[PDB]
Amino acid sequence: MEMEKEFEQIDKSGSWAAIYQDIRHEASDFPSRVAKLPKNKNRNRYRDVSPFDHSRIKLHQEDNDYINASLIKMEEAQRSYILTQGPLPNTVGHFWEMVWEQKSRGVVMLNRVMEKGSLKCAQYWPQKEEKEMIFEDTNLKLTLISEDIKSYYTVRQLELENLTTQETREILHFHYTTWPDFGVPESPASFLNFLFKVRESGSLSPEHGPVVVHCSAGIGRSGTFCLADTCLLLMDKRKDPSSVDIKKVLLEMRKFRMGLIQTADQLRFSYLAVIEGAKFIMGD
Repeated sequence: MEMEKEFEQIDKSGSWAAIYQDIRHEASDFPSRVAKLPKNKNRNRYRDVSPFDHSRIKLHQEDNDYINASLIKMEEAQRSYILTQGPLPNTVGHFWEMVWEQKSRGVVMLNRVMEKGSLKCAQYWPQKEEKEMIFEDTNLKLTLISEDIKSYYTVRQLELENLTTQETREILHFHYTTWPDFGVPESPASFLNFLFKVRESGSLSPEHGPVVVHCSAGIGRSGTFCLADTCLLLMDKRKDPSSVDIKKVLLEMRKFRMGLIQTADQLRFSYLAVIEGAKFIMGD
């Protein structure tokens, strides 16, 4: 069923809460035993948001390999993503260790450091060229190279140096700065423009490791980003674009991380973004 007609149908009958609860009922439940070990309590932001064991990213260290991060591998679309929580004061070094070890080119941030008067993640990148950051627990150096501030997003060029080997790499930081404190955006236009800027940079392409994407918990806004991207790619690849089923794609992604899409409003917004984005995919 053409999702656009599915959309109007749900909207007129006002059944978004019902659709969304069906997804919650059918979603996968896999163990998350490592996340719940006592030694990892200060590595998790939220008690009820944990990576599954089978898909968690492991840090390359013998001490403690745990980070709250998951590999979402989309086989038909040929895209992979790492979804993670916003870094905590005690996990900023782990976060950049993961970026290094997984060979990522881009980091996608969908939250502000402060929202609703409370801290939603650490200030984990440098704000001035001449004031670099050193992460002593993981032996990395991070320098701000340049910053481009636009009305709806900011893009930063960063240098990450492995101090053990003196190798350096360029990382791109894509920061969507205008998601509202409550609810979802009224129009998907600026979010889609942002997605296309990330695509154009190469950060989603198979010559690099998976993009790292986060918000505060790494499931709501972060789930909207990867769901929209994958659905649009499938519409490009298939003979019949109307065959793409957003609810089925979301359930496939929920095999790899729990809780993706946190509200019925985020589900509706994801439909809207794919419907409006398709009016470029199909050739306009």
